[PDB]
Amino acid sequence: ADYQGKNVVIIGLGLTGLSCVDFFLARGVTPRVMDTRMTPPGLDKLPEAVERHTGSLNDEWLMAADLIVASPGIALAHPSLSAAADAGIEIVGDIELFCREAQAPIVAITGSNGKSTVTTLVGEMAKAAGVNVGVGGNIGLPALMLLDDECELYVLELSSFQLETTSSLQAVAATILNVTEDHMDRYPFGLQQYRAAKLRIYENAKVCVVNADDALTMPRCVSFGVNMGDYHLNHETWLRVKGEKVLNVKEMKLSGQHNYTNALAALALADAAGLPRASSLKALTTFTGLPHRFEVVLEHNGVRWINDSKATNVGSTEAALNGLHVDGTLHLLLGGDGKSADFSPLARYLNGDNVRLYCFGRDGAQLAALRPEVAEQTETMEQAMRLLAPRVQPGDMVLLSPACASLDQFKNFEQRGNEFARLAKELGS
Ligand SMILES: CCCCCOc1ccc2cc(S(=O)(=O)N[C@H](CCC(=O)O)C(=O)O)ccc2c1
Repeated sequence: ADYQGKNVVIIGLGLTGLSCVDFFLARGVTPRVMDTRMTPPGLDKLPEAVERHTGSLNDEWLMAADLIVASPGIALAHPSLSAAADAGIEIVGDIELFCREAQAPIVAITGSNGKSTVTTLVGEMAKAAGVNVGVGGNIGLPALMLLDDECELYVLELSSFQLETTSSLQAVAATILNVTEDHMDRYPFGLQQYRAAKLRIYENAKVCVVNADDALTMPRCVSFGVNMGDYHLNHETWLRVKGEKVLNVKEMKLSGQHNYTNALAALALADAAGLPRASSLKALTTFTGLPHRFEVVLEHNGVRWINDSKATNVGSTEAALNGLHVDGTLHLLLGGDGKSADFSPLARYLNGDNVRLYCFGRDGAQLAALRPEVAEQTETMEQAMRLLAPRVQPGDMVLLSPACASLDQFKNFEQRGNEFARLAKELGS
């Protein structure tokens, strides 16, 4: 696309907003940026020649623009963006800009849970194939920063928000791993609207990879599943493709059924992208996992401290608990911005005499209510931890898998995960 002479407005700073700014400057276009936050991240890294309006949106800027580039963090339903859409002003995201430029095939991955793992695995599978691959998007580097014509493959994680402003994506392989309640604060029309956003990822996709165990992930598409699907499991556990064994999961550093289904999805995607299977399977044996994604940060004195800060929704926390083995007592930490999510689904995993809940952040109270007889409620996570540490016995597990966003008290789930690791080392000895 050609943006010359166009009046461009970017909504939202941070790394993404900056990646968008650099995108236009390099192309000889000076955009204006606005952020509803008084001091958005990156503000000081923004070139002085770039006009900025913070602390709110500027409708005079918005209605005068030829192109509005909206951060996934602002809803198209916002009246200001809504008025501009009515006026016929074109609105896009960074992912849209990226798609219009990319000169390599794109593997697009989305889903309520497992997208970063799968996106990282496909990245890993391309590296083992000797493919110059750009991995990023909703994780790692913002898509616009991955743009290089020497790049031979792009692997992008895409959120429902990003997909909402994208229309030019023609993925060589795309998937929705699953759809479970999340982001309801941004989807006033319920689960189906949320799903509708994710389904956009299949539009123009050369191959669609669906989850045979989750009907919501379906728009033929190649499928993956536990007991069924083109890519499925076999029980010792094996990853099978159309009846043929391809990998005994004991060769994987990752465990858990959902991580095995992740392996199948990554494989299905890698295959569709033409990546050599041998090297893709090798990558499945070398990947160790993502930080904050069910990460043991300390295992000392018979006690495991696991950092699953990346569990920012009920489905995710549920994955950590379903089948979880604990010798003694599970001290589970929940809390933050639950985003109006129904927490009930967790309750069935919260019975027995070996559970303790330590609920904090904005929705702490609501989280304690799952089983008030075994729950404590503090304001912060550090209080929750200094509260549980004394009660930790050999055989116990301290699990931070909050089922919520951390944006209410933290910059991001990584900050919350890192604070948990520091505290655990402190109290774990
Ligand atoms: C100009 C508008 C600026 C709005 C604030 O900036 C934002 C940019 C991107 C976001 C992504 C998302 S998000 O929803 O895609 N990611 C959060 C991560 C939670 C956590 O890390 O604990 C979530 O999944 O709940 C939420 C809010 C965002 C706000």
